[PDB]
Amino acid sequence: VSPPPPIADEPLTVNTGIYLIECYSLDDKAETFKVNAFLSLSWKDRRLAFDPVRSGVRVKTYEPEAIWIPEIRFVNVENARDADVVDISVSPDGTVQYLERFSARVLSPLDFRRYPFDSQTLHIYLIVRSVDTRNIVLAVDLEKVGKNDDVFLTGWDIESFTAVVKPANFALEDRLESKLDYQLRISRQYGYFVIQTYLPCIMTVILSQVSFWLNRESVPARTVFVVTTVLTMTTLSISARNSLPKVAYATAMDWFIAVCYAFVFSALIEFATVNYFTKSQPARAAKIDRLSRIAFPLLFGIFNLVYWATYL
Amino acid sequence: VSPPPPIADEPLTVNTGIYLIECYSLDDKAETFKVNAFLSLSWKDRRLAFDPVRSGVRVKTYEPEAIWIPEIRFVNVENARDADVVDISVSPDGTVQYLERFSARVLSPLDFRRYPFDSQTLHIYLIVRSVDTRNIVLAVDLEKVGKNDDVFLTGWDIESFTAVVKPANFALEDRLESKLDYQLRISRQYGYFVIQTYLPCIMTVILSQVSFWLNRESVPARTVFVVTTVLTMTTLSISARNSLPKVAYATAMDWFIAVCYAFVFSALIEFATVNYFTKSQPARAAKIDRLSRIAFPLLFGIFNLVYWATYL
Amino acid sequence: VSPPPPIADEPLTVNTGIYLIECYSLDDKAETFKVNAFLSLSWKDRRLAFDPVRSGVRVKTYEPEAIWIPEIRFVNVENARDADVVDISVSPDGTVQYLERFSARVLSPLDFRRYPFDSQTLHIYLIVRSVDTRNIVLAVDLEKVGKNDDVFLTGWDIESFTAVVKPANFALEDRLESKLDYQLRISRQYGYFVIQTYLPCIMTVILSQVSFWLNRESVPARTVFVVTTVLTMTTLSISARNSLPKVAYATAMDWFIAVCYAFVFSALIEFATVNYFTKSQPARAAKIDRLSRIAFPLLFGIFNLVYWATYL
Amino acid sequence: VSPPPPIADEPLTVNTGIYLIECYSLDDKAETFKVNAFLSLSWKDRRLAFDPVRSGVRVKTYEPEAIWIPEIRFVNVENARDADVVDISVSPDGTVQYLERFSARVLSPLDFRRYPFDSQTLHIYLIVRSVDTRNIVLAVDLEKVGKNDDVFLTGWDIESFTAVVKPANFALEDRLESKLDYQLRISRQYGYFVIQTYLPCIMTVILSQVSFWLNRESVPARTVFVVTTVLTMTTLSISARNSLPKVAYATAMDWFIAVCYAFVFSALIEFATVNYFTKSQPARAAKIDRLSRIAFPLLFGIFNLVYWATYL
Amino acid sequence: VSPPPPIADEPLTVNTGIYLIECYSLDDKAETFKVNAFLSLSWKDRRLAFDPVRSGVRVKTYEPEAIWIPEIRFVNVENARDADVVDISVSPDGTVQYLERFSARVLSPLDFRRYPFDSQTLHIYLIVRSVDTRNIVLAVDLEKVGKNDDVFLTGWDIESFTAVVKPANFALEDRLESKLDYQLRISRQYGYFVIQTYLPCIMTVILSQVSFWLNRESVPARTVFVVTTVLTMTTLSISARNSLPKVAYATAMDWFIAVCYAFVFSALIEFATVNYFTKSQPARAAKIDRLSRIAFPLLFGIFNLVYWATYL
Ligand SMILES: CC(C)CCC[C@@H](C)[C@H]1CC[C@H]2[C@@H]3CC=C4C[C@@H](OC(=O)CCC(=O)O)CC[C@]4(C)[C@H]3CC[C@]12C
Ligand SMILES: CC(C)CCC[C@@H](C)[C@H]1CC[C@H]2[C@@H]3CC=C4C[C@@H](OC(=O)CCC(=O)O)CC[C@]4(C)[C@H]3CC[C@]12C
Ligand SMILES: CC(C)CCC[C@@H](C)[C@H]1CC[C@H]2[C@@H]3CC=C4C[C@@H](OC(=O)CCC(=O)O)CC[C@]4(C)[C@H]3CC[C@]12C
Ligand SMILES: CC(C)CCC[C@@H](C)[C@H]1CC[C@H]2[C@@H]3CC=C4C[C@@H](OC(=O)CCC(=O)O)CC[C@]4(C)[C@H]3CC[C@]12C
Ligand SMILES: CC(C)CCC[C@@H](C)[C@H]1CC[C@H]2[C@@H]3CC=C4C[C@@H](OC(=O)CCC(=O)O)CC[C@]4(C)[C@H]3CC[C@]12C
Ligand SMILES: CC(=O)[C@H]1CC[C@H]2[C@@H]3CC=C4C[C@@H](OS(=O)(=O)O)CC[C@]4(C)[C@H]3CC[C@]12C
Ligand SMILES: CC(=O)[C@H]1CC[C@H]2[C@@H]3CC=C4C[C@@H](OS(=O)(=O)O)CC[C@]4(C)[C@H]3CC[C@]12C
Ligand SMILES: CC(=O)[C@H]1CC[C@H]2[C@@H]3CC=C4C[C@@H](OS(=O)(=O)O)CC[C@]4(C)[C@H]3CC[C@]12C
Ligand SMILES: CC(=O)[C@H]1CC[C@H]2[C@@H]3CC=C4C[C@@H](OS(=O)(=O)O)CC[C@]4(C)[C@H]3CC[C@]12C
Ligand SMILES: CC(=O)[C@H]1CC[C@H]2[C@@H]3CC=C4C[C@@H](OS(=O)(=O)O)CC[C@]4(C)[C@H]3CC[C@]12C
Ligand SMILES: [Cl-]
Ligand SMILES: [Cl-]
Ligand SMILES: [Cl-]
Ligand SMILES: [Cl-]
Ligand SMILES: [Cl-]
Repeated sequence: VSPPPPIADEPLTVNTGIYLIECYSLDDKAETFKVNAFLSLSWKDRRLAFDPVRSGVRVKTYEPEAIWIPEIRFVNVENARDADVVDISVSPDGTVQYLERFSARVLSPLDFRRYPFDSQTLHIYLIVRSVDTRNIVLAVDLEKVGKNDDVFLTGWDIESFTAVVKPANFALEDRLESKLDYQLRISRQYGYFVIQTYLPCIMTVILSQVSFWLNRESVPARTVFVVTTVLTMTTLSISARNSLPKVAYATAMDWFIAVCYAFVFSALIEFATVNYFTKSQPARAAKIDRLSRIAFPLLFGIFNLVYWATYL
Repeated sequence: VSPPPPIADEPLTVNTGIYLIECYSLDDKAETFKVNAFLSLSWKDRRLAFDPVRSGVRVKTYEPEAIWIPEIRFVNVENARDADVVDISVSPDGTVQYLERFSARVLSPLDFRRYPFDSQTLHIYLIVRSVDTRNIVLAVDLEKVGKNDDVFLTGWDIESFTAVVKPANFALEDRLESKLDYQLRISRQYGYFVIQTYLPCIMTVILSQVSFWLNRESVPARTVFVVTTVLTMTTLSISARNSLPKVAYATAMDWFIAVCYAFVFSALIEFATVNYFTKSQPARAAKIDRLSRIAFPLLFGIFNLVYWATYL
Repeated sequence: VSPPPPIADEPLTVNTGIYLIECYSLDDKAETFKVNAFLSLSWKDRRLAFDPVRSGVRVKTYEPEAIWIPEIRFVNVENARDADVVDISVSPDGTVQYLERFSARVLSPLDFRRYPFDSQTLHIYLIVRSVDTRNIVLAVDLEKVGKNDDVFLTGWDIESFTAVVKPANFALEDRLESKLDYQLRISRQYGYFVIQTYLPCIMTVILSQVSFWLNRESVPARTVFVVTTVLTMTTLSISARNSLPKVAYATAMDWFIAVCYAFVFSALIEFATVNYFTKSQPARAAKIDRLSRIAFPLLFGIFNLVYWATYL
Repeated sequence: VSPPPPIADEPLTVNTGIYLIECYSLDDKAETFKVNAFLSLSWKDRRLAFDPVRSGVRVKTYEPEAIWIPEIRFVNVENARDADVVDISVSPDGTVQYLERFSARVLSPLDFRRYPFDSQTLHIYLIVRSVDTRNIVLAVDLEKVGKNDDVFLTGWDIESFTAVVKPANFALEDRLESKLDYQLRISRQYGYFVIQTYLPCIMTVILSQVSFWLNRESVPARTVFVVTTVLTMTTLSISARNSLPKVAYATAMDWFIAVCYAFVFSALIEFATVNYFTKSQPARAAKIDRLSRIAFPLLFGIFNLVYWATYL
Repeated sequence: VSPPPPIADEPLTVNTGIYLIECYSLDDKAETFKVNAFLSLSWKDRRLAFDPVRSGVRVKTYEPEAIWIPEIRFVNVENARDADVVDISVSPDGTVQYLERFSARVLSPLDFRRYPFDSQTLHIYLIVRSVDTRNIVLAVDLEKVGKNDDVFLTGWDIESFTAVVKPANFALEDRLESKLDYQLRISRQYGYFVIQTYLPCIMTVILSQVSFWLNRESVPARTVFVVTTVLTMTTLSISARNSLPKVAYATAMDWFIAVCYAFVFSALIEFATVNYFTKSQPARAAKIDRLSRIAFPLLFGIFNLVYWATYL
């Protein structure tokens, strides 16, 4: 079969709508998420029109093989979606209403700069390619767009699911392409990380500062403190970066871990300095420890104040 | 083909039933589990009635392609289930009895607040969408609901598998939808975790208390004890939280590990205090150790008493 | 097509047989294994009989779509098997011999109580559901049961592949079901674990005992020994249990690791005691070390004797 | 159907083109990447010519099963691509223009010698096998080659996507084969590794040098420093090499880690030497530390200068 | 359709040949590898002969459904291969030449005794089952066997790809089976492991020997050295064995790691002995250190000489 003829020289618009049923498997490392939703299309094929009075039927349903149906494709997807046609109902005037349920693995990049205080805008791009008989354009039926109430992305807050009404039509390989942009905005729930990374870092800084209260003569103890806290800092750094894709930039968590490492390494340099001035000039070492015991936790407290105040 | 005509203006009810055959792959992190069971439907299509005398057959079986069959779908599923039709038998009055065997990956959220002493209610949602010719409603055939005796969840105890008789009918994209809620209740077997996390934590607290009995002059020894116990606590915490999804709340295990970390870090602060009072005021330090050796294991024992008494 | 008519009122028996061709991917954690074997069925459909003299052919082969074939299904399998029909040959009397080659992921629970000295009985459950025209029963053709010589389960010794002749017939959803039990018995090869887990534990106990021979005055050294051996014990314990499913009970390896941890922690308590009696009553501490140096390795040797003697 | 007849004795050329739509899952360890793009073919089958006036259509489109289509296969692919035919348009002269959208897992080796400062040229090899009736040759339609602007490799910069016009024709199993070479050039974004590995190594070298400023009499402290830095170096080496395939050569990161290990182990040998000359010849040890404190960081700075200057 | 009739009473031989196109994903742990190659068959079905003069065609091509084709199966494969028929050309005398392109996951056991200096012989087993009308036997057409030059196993050197000409015929379930053995011999590239495991082990032995040059009075330092090197050895052992399947035997790497562990633990026993003889009989301890400093690195050098000389 072939596309319906134009009543003049006008483009055929397909009213689209997506209703999210299930939303799962948001992969930060793969920058993909799995979706299972309704796809609804609606166009006008006057060849299928009929008299509502002579025909005692009010709708009349067809099978996908019976009538022409537009080839609608997703762009930012890994494999072609798995779709099951739910219903096809033509109107007495020829208005075809098509409804399927599909599942797909969507590939949408994420911006981890404000991670884990980041919000994302996942994109689902519909697209249709014009035929030689007629140009096809996509539209948005807001009545057919939405998401179920029990849709959940564990670890995220789902903000909204909308669509950009004005489609992007463009030339591609000598044919017209019409693209729609469905947008799922979310905001990450950072609490999980506060006890996953932020607490080990803060407690490691505190543990490193405890060394300033040990006697300056007991070198091995303070050495254990400093060294173990520095290595612990490095381990937390790598471990934390192992959850993200190979992004080139640095996240907010990256900055917090970096400042913590600065404090711990500062405690190391301090321990080395004091140990260097212990035999000769014991007054200097005593002053260094005495001042550090007040400055370190103070600067650290101010830092946490500015940080959590900023990212919350 | 199209749905059977209403004998007046009455909804077509489809009597459903699920019989769990196999139950496996309950993923705590993905909050999904794989199910393999029987799906049984039963309705009345008077068009299929027949004379039991003229027709020498008492039942008569059809092929799925021959007669109208309702489109029954699962909601909380990742992909459309894989089903093999087992049998289709019509009654002389037109009562179609349909039986298939399906396997599906069900997506059901979990509540880890009482983890690992938690009980869960896995949900399997049936749903059918009404056609324009007639509304379809779902029902539950208690005779067709159940589960095999050899159904096992390697880490769980299976409590029961029932279904909510009253379906949830609602409007979706201008059509009526009927949803049924099958519930599989389970309770986790916590023993695995007692030796996976709880024992390492308790033994780390005890090991941390062993430092109080070492001579106050041998500083490096007590330093090794305290530091290693604190780092061990941090590692056990992270490792333990790595088994769950990025939930925002805290589990019971989270509380136990948190209190253990409180005891260990308290032992650290104690070591720092005593080391600070060792040269000047040795009597004070001696009092500190003497009291700690009795308070720490006592408060810890009381805590374990309240905790294990509460969560069991 | 429909099932062959009963020559009176007798059940139709299908002679079954499985020939293991390939056996791989035995997953201890998933309690599943992958199989690839021959499935052979044989029944009597007198409608297919023919004259061996008038018909110059001795066998005559059909296509699956041509004749009725019983719907045979596996029970303890995750998805429907992937089968390729190999041959279908009818006899002059109507004896259909059907042969396919299938691969399936079988789900069979394991008993890790004697792990890693455990033996298992993997189960493959065949089943057939009776039709309304005739009851179908399963049988076992010992001539068609077996396994290839080059079948290997890396890390296991394959003992036998047999079948329980008497099938389990029972009522299910108002129809008769016939179940057969094929059993693949295997015994694990424990050597891999002796150098994977048992050696690290034994060597850790020895290393812990080495501290008793260090001078009682060098406290930090003995502290390092004891602490590192205890942490090593915990790490080996958790690491070892990470290979099994979340079973509630304890394995033999669990017992060995537990006794090792008891010896190491006992060495810790000993170090604390001696360090506590070093200044006052040095004779007591000296006696403690002197006795431990002989008692610890002796009790440990006896333990290994009873253990390896028992589980070997 | 069979290939179109040659208008004389000429090979049939198929004008090919790939338009990258999606590019993802570039696996360094598997040396594979997943691609999703348009494949466009174009040939001349005069048997399909038609009158544009008698036939009221100006192009008129067919189904894949209707007309002869050349068997085009990818070479460096793991499984046969999953393709959905988008359009087939014939011209009045018989010019078939074919368009599909495919996804495939391409297998292209990588050169990690300059890793992570490496650039790669991923290859996609098309091929067609000539039939006995006519030889088939592949060509490149530059109008049909390109890639979408929103194509992204989460860890790479995409340089260009071109194709080698002149195909490689050769004999294979007594038939002619024509191969085309599409090339996607990329350059890795190394920043991720600077904070993933390079910083831990640099900070570990610095931390190892901090030991030279500790008193020569406090042996245990310097021991802790040296040992922990050496073990940290080894762990970072192994961990770093765990990201690449089992390549036989050494990467640039391998060289950086190797020099760092040389500096750290050199600090170990230095500590051993000084500790050996501390009691006898204290002036010598003092000279050793005094010189090392200036030589080590200087040679390290020069090394970093030459290295980062070279690889950037 | 049915097999071609025998011109007398002779077996039908099918000339087979495999041409490796792609070879990848050699999994040492799973003992499987993925292959993608050409499969070429050639037999004689006299029913298809034709006159080359009356028929104006020189070859004439058929569809798989048109003519009888032998059921060729792989044995040591996990799932049935995915094959796409490339060409079918019959000769005027009836010689059918069949060509497909397949991909399959081959399962072949490996011998890790000489690992990582091991060479393997991967097996691909063809097999055909004789029908009741005629016995079928497999043969090898050397013209159709080979492999592309750009075939690579990222961690191996590919030696050759040949086939055993004489097939293995045997009885199976009352029918004749013919099996062919294609052999791909390879030799592992061990360099990756020299810097992955061998270097950490050697440097850890050296690090353990460094303790002999430290003063006998600084007990804690030597304790740190010995303990850390022993634990490092154990970790390298387990980590190394984690790359192989649960084999019961020991590899060459296993032996090297074992000897290294013997040297390190010997250094531990030495430190304990000297520490035991430090106060009383200091001359004995001094002699122990003096001799060890020369014997240990010498015995280690001799060992490395014999080892690397043997396995290379
Ligand atoms: C106190 C006065 C007398 C001298 C202080 C000099 C230091 C403050 C300088 C010398 C080395 C510098 C460090 C060089 C490297 C790093 C590593 C970097 O840490 C990380 O690895 C980040 C990890 C991550 O982001 O996940 C943070 C900055 C820091 C500590 C620098 C902070 C500033 C340091 C410690
Ligand atoms: C009032 C001045 C003079 C003394 C202040 C001392 C405090 C800074 C110390 C005493 C008790 C310590 C607390 C003891 C226990 C913990 C629980 C710990 O929580 C966890 O580790 C959670 C782990 C998990 O969630 O798995 C966070 C640090 C904290 C609050 C410690 C932070 C440091 C505290 C508050
Ligand atoms: C305090 C003095 C006066 C008497 C000595 C008492 C000790 C012999 C007790 C105190 C704590 C007890 C320990 C408490 C808990 C356990 C854990 C238990 O299980 C495990 O270690 C886990 C092993 C596994 O499951 O794989 C082994 C015995 C052990 C170490 C106990 C051994 C006996 C211990 C050391
Ligand atoms: C300077 C003179 C007076 C005494 C030299 C004694 C040591 C400093 C020498 C003896 C053995 C040498 C080692 C022999 C082999 C190597 C392996 C080499 O390989 C790597 O670390 C590669 C790391 C990677 O591939 O990622 C690093 C240098 C090192 C340790 C050498 C460093 C210098 C060592 C320790
Ligand atoms: C002479 C007696 C009175 C006191 C000293 C005895 C030790 C020197 C003996 C007792 C146990 C023996 C150990 C038994 C087993 C092994 C394991 C072996 O290495 C391994 O098996 C590690 C596993 C691997 O290589 O994969 C190295 C020698 C060693 C430590 C032996 C070294 C010699 C040991 C320590
Ligand atoms: C995190 C930082 O970067 C700060 C926070 C507190 C600061 C320290 C406070 C007190 C002193 C004592 C002084 O000794 S003196 O008698 O020679 O003047 C030398 C400088 C020193 C060690 C400061 C160095 C910088 C800090 C570590
Ligand atoms: C989990 C907790 O937080 C508890 C567990 C055990 C408790 C300690 C038991 C004994 C003492 C000695 C007493 O005397 S003093 O001369 O140091 O002031 C001061 C209080 C102090 C340090 C308790 C503080 C609170 C704990 C750390
Ligand atoms: C695994 C075990 O449970 C055994 C292994 C070795 C045993 C110890 C050997 C030596 C002594 C010294 C003796 O000292 S006394 O003068 O106070 O009586 C008290 C008893 C004590 C601590 C034994 C207790 C039990 C063991 C810890
Ligand atoms: C990267 C390297 O490998 C260099 C960097 C600094 C160098 C050291 C500087 C000073 C001295 C003191 C001298 O002692 S002496 O009084 O006997 O001459 C002996 C040589 C020694 C240990 C050098 C050895 C080589 C280095 C470790
Ligand atoms: C790898 C090994 O196992 C060997 C390699 C070198 C050997 C050592 C060489 C020298 C001596 C001195 C001698 O002292 S004595 O005055 O009592 O005789 C006692 C024995 C002792 C410690 C040897 C023990 C065994 C070794 C550690
Ligand atoms: Cl799609
Ligand atoms: Cl479904
Ligand atoms: Cl099955
Ligand atoms: Cl392909
Ligand atoms: Cl196959």
